[PDB]
Amino acid sequence: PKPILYYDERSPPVRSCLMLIKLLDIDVELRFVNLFKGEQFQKDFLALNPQHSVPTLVHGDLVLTDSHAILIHLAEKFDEGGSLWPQEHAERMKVLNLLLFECSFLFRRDSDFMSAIVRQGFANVDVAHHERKLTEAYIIMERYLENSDFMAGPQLTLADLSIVTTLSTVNLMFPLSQFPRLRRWFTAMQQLDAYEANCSGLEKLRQTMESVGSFQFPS
Amino acid sequence: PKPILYYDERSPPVRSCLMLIKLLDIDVELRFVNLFKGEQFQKDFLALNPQHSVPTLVHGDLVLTDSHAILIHLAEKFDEGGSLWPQEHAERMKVLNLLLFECSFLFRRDSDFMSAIVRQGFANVDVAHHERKLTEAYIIMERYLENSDFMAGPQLTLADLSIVTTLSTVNLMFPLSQFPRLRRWFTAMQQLDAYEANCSGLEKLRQTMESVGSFQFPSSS
Ligand SMILES: N[C@@H](CCC(=O)N[C@@H](CS)C(=O)NCC(=O)O)C(=O)O
Ligand SMILES: N[C@@H](CCC(=O)N[C@@H](CS)C(=O)NCC(=O)O)C(=O)O
Ligand SMILES: Nc1ccc(N2CCc3sccc3C2)nc1
Ligand SMILES: Nc1ccc(N2CCc3sccc3C2)nc1
Ligand SMILES: Nc1ccc(N2CCc3sccc3C2)nc1
Ligand SMILES: Nc1ccc(N2CCc3sccc3C2)nc1
Repeated sequence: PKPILYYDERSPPVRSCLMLIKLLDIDVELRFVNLFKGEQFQKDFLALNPQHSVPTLVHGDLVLTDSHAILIHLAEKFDEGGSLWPQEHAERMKVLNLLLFECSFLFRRDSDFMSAIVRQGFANVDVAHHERKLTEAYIIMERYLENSDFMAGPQLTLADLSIVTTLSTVNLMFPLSQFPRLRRWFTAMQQLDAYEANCSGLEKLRQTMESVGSFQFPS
Repeated sequence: PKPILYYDERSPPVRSCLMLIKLLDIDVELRFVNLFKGEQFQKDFLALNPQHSVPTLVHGDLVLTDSHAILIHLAEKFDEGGSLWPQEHAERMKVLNLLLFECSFLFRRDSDFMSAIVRQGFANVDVAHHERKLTEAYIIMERYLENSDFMAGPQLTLADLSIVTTLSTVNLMFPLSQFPRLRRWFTAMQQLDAYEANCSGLEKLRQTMESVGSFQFPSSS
């Protein structure tokens, strides 16, 4: 049967999957899991995904509990022969490598910063520390873009979808003034029709964060 | 052109790659990058890998900067038809899913703990907090083993290699006794000839941590 996506659009990895789904016009059933109400700890979802995280994809008997696996799976099933998840091995490995950068480096550091806001209160966060950690991510991405026009090569791939949602989230706080290649790439991503899938969730994330913490991100 | 692996065996993800290299008898040129001396910030390596992390693999013009990419690449190049990185799509996705669990959950939480020891000092670390976080990973892995002998199924896969190295590192601090499936899995992993590639580096990590932090892990003799 058709894929089922457990989601909360405020989640950047969720938005990456939403962008792919829109890009490929994949017919998917959406099941909302409200992270703010802690619905990821509901007995049935916990049983389904012990990591209590979104996105989660159920496709037949297959249960995927990580956005990067979901991106790759959906690409291989609904974009067979496509260039998003390249056929050529070396090209595919480059995309995979960036997907892991997003998971291990960019998202980890953005998560550290955003969780700190929630836990400590906006005014009490060591912003200088997190500015350093996240600017380091900006620097790395700028380096990757000095070689290729997109993150993992000359064409749009799954890596760009994964990275742009988290990047847009980091950019709620930290400006991209000093990173021209990154800004050019980000602007190009925003021109994509699929980028609309990132829009609603990013603003709902901003709304929820700002309401909970009684603060405002810099304009 | 043979693959080149930049490594420090104290690194758990490095050890996962070392294990795979031994399992598949891959001819690789090892290049030691001493993390304790901050050699990952040397100009040439930093230029190669702006993440300044090991393992890093150079294979022709391909530069891989994450152990999970390295594992998959080496399996696809040197173990086509093998069970480590299954051909069947559903099985392959299951392995991939578990590799990402290692990266996003298990290693992240072990990293948080071990880095805290170095940055705060062993005596000052909120051990109760990290014990909760890492016990959660134990529980999850126990669940994954409910229906199979190995992490992603009945056969040893890349997922087992990635997970066991970090697992053994967590086990330096937190015991596995109360997790029957996980304990028997770990014991079985230790029986593999390839597990030797985890032994040397694991002990070196223990020795370095204990020397730097002036402490002893509870598992130490
Ligand atoms: N590496 C995972 C990260 C998943 C993740 O952290 N999801 C967050 C939303 S941004 C979540 O579900 N948090 C709920 C929780 O951890 O309890 C992926 O890419 O899917
Ligand atoms: N997700 C990465 C993690 C790599 C990693 O964190 N390596 C550590 C060794 S355990 C490192 O090189 N640290 C050096 C640094 O960050 O400066 C992978 O699986 O390869
Ligand atoms: N990773 C992640 C992303 C989003 C969320 N949300 C939306 C914003 C907030 S502020 C307090 C709780 C929540 C639930 N949680 C975790
Ligand atoms: N308890 C708790 C509640 C929310 C969070 N967040 C805030 C929103 C985002 S955006 C990317 C990561 C996160 C993590 N962390 C921990
Ligand atoms: N991830 C990671 C793994 C190992 C290392 N090492 C070996 C142990 C220690 S204790 C202080 C520095 C180092 C260098 N660093 C970072
Ligand atoms: N500055 C610094 C030096 C070492 C570390 N470590 C210690 C060894 C290990 S084993 C898994 C993760 C880590 C991280 N972190 C930060």
